Amino acid sequence: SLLTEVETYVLSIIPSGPLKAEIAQRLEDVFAGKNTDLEVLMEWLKTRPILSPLTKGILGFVFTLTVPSERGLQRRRFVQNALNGNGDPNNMDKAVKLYRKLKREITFHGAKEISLSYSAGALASCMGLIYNRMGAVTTEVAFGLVCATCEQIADSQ
Amino acid sequence: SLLTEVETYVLSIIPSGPLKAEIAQRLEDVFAGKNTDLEVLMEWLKTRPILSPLTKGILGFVFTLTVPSERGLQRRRFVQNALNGNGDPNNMDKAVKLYRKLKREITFHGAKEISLSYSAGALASCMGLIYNRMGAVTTEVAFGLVCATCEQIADSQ
Amino acid sequence: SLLTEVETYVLSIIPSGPLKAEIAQRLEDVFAGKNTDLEVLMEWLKTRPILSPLTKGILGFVFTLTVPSERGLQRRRFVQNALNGNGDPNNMDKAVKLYRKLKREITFHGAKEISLSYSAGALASCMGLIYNRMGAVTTEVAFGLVCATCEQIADSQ
Amino acid sequence: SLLTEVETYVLSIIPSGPLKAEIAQRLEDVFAGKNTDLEVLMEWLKTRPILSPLTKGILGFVFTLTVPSERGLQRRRFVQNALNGNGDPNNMDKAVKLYRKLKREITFHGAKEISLSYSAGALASCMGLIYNRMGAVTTEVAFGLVCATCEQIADSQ
Amino acid sequence: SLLTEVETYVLSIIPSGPLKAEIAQRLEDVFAGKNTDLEVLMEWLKTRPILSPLTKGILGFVFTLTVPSERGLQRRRFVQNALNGNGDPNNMDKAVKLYRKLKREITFHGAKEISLSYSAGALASCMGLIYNRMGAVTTEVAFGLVCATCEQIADSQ
Amino acid sequence: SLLTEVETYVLSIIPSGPLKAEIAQRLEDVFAGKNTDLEVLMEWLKTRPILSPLTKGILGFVFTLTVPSERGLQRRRFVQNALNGNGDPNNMDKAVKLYRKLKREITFHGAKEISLSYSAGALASCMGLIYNRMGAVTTEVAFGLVCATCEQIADSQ
Repeated sequence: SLLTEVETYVLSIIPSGPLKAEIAQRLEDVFAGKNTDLEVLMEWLKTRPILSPLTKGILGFVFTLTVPSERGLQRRRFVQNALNGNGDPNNMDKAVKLYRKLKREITFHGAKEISLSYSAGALASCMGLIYNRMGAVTTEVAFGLVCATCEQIADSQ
Repeated sequence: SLLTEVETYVLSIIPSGPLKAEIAQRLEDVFAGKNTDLEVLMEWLKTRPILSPLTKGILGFVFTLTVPSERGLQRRRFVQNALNGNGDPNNMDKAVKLYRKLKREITFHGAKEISLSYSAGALASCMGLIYNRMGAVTTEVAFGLVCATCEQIADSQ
Repeated sequence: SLLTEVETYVLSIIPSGPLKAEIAQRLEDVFAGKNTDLEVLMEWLKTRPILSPLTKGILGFVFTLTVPSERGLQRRRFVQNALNGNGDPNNMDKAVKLYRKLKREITFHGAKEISLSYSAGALASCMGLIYNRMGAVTTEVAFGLVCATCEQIADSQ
Repeated sequence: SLLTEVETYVLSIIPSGPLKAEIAQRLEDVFAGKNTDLEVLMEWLKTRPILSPLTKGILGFVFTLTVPSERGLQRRRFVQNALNGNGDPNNMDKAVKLYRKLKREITFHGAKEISLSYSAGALASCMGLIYNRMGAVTTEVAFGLVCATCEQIADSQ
Repeated sequence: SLLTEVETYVLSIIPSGPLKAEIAQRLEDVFAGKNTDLEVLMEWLKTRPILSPLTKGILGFVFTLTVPSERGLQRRRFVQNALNGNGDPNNMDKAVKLYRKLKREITFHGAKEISLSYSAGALASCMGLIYNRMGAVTTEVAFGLVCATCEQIADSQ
Repeated sequence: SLLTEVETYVLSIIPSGPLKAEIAQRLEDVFAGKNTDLEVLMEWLKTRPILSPLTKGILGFVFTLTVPSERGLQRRRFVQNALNGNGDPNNMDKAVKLYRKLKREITFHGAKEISLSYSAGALASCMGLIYNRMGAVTTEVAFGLVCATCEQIADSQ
């Protein structure tokens, strides 16, 4: 089950506490098709205390991927900044190269496999690149990048 | 049973969840002769969240094949784009060659056998080619291409 | 039993489903002398969804053979096209040669035996040739050609 | 049993693995009269990975010999090249001389006996010569050349 | 069994550890016909830590030989460099001479026997020469060169 | 097992205590592919108390060799100084000569054998030379130099 892989990977980087429970429920609802309103979800995310900016960027990215329900919605600066990590030459260089590989992919595992060859910083940078143009890659490839990013992150701790 | 082969192959590339169940039921009805209205089905497909564009193109292609019930209906750009994959020299080259072989076929297995020699990308590209001119090949050959495409895809994961 | 051979051969190329059942019943009635109205049957055939053009041509050919009940009826373009396969040099060449052999035959098995030496494409092409002039051969020879054509077809799958 | 000799000789030059099993089955079917479609078989052969070009040429040659089922089919460049070995003066000279001896033969063993006096390279070259004009020699002589070629090859390893 | 010889020779030069296990599995799959995607495999190879460049060149060469599945794929500079060893007059001279002998060969053992008369450095240099034009020799000869190269290498330790 | 040889040689020059245990674990992880971040490891090394500068240079050299994970990373002055030993004519002269021999090598044992003919001071000096241009020699040769250096050192005590 693909969506259960995303969910498990994403939750893995969130520290334990009541906030996590709330993130587990919202993720479950979005991945269940239980409607959703991007605008509302994002405000919520953007305002949660104790959540690392990066983790908000990863969640914001995931909610933007699924539950499109955008309707001309603009990109959230708070997602772009946490993803672009805001500065760090090099890593950005690796991000561009990964972005080029992912563009040739179509599947979740294919994207996930090649992505696992980069560090969390570059992976996050690459997510920031895709976020600028979500339609650059397929939804399955994007999801593959998300997990890898989360895998490398949880491994950092 | 031919139609059960298509159904099993097509469902295999859809990730688990309530959406799949809904796809399983619609496919069952179309393959049961339970009437159907292409126009309605396609709008539905075109608007499902979490379904990969490619998978919509494969489904859109299948619904166009069976349940003709078209009535002068035009080709759905959302099917053509997801199939033509939109860009990728080479693969398209293999697609043309496959298209030439399928044109000489008449049966499901014959078409399926030779098709299994190409990659998912080329197979999908070939489906895009047939979609432009559905009458290029027989319905059985087209169905053979669908399965192979699905087989190679599920094998990608 | 001759007519049971035709029936079994013809049904063998039709995929399973409720439509087949309906074809099994109509064939049974025609072969039972249960009257019939060519005009009505053909409209029905011509309008069935999911039936391959070829299979309609083979059925249309059989219904034209038996249950004459024509009454000056013209040839159905939808039968001629599905049979003539509409284009394919060569195969047509073999069709002509077969047509020449069948003209010397009088029996079902004689016609069936020599016919089994050609491919489905040529056999179908030959049926198209006979369809232009049904009286070219005897009804038993025509029936022999039908089975062989069906035998070679079901063997293609 | 002649055909069992060809089969054993041909398989002897194919390295072990699942591909061999598939070659063993197809050879068995062709030599069993189980119909066959040259065009289909050849595409398959032409596209198998890990099979040495030469071995494809030998198989392509054998399938062309038996299961004629050609129908005006042209010679496969991929068979001619692997056989003509594509360049090598001398050896070609021996090939011509062998070709002259085989033309006087009629039987399998006669052809096989004299053929065993040449090297694999010349034998393969000679097969290439016959392939240009299959009707140059009798089918039994051709089969004799195939085995010898295979015998000398397996002896090379 | 030829392919088991390649596998055993290739693994022999890889030091023990979990990485070897992963190489053993991928080699097994490629040699089993289990599809494969050259592009993907190579990226993987190119990015493995602790693998000596040379060993990557030997593996890259083997994967290029089998599982063609190239599709117009270009030569990997990381394979050419590790093979051409990048500089070393003389040895290159022996490589050219070996290249000339292998061109006259057709079998695995023939190529392997004569190859075993050169040192690992020259053998590797010769592999680099073939890599520039894979079609210079037959697949069996190439495989013979691979083993010898591996034999001489493992003997160096 | 190559990597176990490096590990045993490297640990042999570290005096007993809890610090060694920590070095044993980090070396084990790096040699296990357990990711790693050169930048982090080096800071750690650079800041350990009681470790002789030389031993840090040898470790820094090893971590730079494996777990490349550099990404444009610059050479660590603290590694260069401990290796170049910072001054000592002569020995440096032997280092250059060894550097010239190693450049002709490709394997671990070959490099290790010839290296064992020099003293620890020259060997260390030679490591300093390679460190300036890591790509001067193959990874296996470099590893051979490391052990010899460690062998000669532990023999000094």
